[PDB]
Amino acid sequence: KGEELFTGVVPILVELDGDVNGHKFSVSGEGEGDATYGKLTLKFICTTGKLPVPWPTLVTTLVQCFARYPDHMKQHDFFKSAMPEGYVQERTIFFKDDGNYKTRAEVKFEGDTLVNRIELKGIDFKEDGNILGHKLEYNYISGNVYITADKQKNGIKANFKIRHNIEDGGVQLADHYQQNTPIGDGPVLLPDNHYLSTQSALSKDPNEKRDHMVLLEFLTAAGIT
Ligand SMILES: [Mg+2]
Repeated sequence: KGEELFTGVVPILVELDGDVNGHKFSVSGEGEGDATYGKLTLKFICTTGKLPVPWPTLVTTLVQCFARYPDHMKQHDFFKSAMPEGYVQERTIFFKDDGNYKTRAEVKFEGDTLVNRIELKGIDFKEDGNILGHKLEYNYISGNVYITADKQKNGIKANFKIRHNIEDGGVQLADHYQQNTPIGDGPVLLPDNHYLSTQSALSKDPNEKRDHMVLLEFLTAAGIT
């Protein structure tokens, strides 16, 4: 039933409040999603001035309900099944040899618009590390989101590793642990193990002088034959 909500282009709003090593900031995002093609187009603006962390570190936090699930896998799409009431998405993201983000989001429809409201807390970051030192490249992120059922919470868990390109040539690893639980009381689709193949392309609006990120992203479910 929630799947019916994604047959066309859906407007998206993202609102994030964050606190990382003593710096509070906010991000607002707007765009649209077309789950038929697993396609997201989003623009994010830091509304408090300059972002105190690199934009690439926020991509995964800033709507997996827009994934393209192949027809033969549609019974494994937890995310859309929870709609319109939505789900809570929580993560801990461990930046190797550095701090961590803990995030909590509610993803739900407000009328015809899919809304992602997030709070983020970052702690134990190194002042001269890759994150607070702004040493990460701005280009591309990709990975496989490995999803498994969480029957006890009528939801899912997921885990994945992001390799953030460092300006010197190296890698900043970000290990993601994820839990999603439905907001509503109704049945959801509890999936077999599978993954979301995700590719995010980061760019800038040449005319935009606010601190911002333009994102073109594709997300496709896979791993069931
Ligand atoms: Mg490189």
